[PDB]
Amino acid sequence: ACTKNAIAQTGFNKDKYFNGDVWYVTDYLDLEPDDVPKRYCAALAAGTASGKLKEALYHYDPKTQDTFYDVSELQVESLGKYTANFKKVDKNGNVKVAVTAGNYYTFTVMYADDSSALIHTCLHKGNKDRGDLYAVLNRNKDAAAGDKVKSAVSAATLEFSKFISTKENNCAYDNDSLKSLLTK
Ligand code: HEM
Repeated sequence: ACTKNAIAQTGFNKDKYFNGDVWYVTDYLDLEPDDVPKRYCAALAAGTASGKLKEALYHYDPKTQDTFYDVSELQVESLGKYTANFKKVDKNGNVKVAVTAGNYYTFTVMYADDSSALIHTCLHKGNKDRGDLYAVLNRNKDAAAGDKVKSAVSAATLEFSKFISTKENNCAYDNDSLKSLLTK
């Protein structure tokens, strides 16, 4: 189960974060052992569509090739802290698994600037016991983590040396699909 109440960035700028552009995961930290594969790739687009906060997600396992997309409408708990009911879609936005109660993730933006972010997410899905996940994001694919986000990791009392890099996986990203999905 998840164990952390992540604190959102003071003065979080929602319009900048939810601007329709893509964020690449560059490094991640799962608190539960073996909760996720050690080699993985992920990215998301966050934006507004007709006034609603939306995210589109992309997951890619660079070994098994397992690939999936999700779209969510986000509901506000407080500034920088959201609850998202996800639907699994193909890259075109065609629904493969409908939204269902109990299938949701929370999402807290702990730090963000115009090129980087630190987030926490707690995934709830079916009958699987899942733990907290932290992710360092960048606007640029595979960018090395800068001093601002690394300092934020420290300030959150986390050790960046424990984060797993995604940058050395042979991963490709369909940023056009992610952007398009925001409306789906
Ligand atoms: C590199 C970082 C990440 C890794 C390694 C990772 C890993 C995984 C894995 C292995 C699954 C499939 C679990 C299963 O169904 O058995 C999964 C599902 C999921 N993850 Fe992630 N994830 C990452 C980042 C994220 C982020 C940043 C978010 C939210 C913004 C997120 C949200 C979700 C959601 C909503 C599902 C279920 C989707 C569905 O079943 O339709 N993940 N993740």
